[PDB]
Amino acid sequence: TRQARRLYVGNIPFGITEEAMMDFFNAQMRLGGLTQAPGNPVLAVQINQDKNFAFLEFRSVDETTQAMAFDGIIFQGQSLKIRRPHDYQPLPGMSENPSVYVPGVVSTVVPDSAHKLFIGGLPNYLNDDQVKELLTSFGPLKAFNLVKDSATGLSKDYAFCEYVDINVTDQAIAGLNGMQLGDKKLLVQRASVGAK
RNA sequence: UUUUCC
Repeated sequence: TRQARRLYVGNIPFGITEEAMMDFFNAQMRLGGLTQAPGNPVLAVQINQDKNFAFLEFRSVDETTQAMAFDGIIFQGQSLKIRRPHDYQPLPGMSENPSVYVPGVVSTVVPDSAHKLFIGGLPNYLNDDQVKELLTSFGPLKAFNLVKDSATGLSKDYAFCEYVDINVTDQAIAGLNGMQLGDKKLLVQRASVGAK
């Protein structure tokens, strides 16, 4: 069951320790009401600092599945990218999708879709949390990801998002498209317009 | 200025 008891966590804060990450996830699991017993659901964390990802190992298949609901949670300003291991395949009797919804957690999986938005020209000093806040001002988000350099972790100055209410899409465009900030000017438009 | 092991 081990492949079904581990998760990839990407975009982790620079310099974070394995025990700091374990404490964070154990606390979040209990605060969200996802822990299915006394004691810690997360048994171990293994971090690769050079490449900036971690793998979490859980005591339970079901608690592993519930933890998928934390995808996008902000940790020291960064959107944690929670994913299955690539060699995971659902088991018999187990369900692969989370039973729960953690309030305020915004998924990082933003599928191409009608009202998926592109936001370009962002100031380079804004982190995942601040950019998400910029967009949440117009309405609650269904999904969001700020694109970062895979080696340095620095922002690439563009993001994608999807609002819960499809009608907020045009309000966010009207509020943000063409806004000038120094050298740069925001481009905010449905991502299909400028995609390849 | 179209999301990264054992």
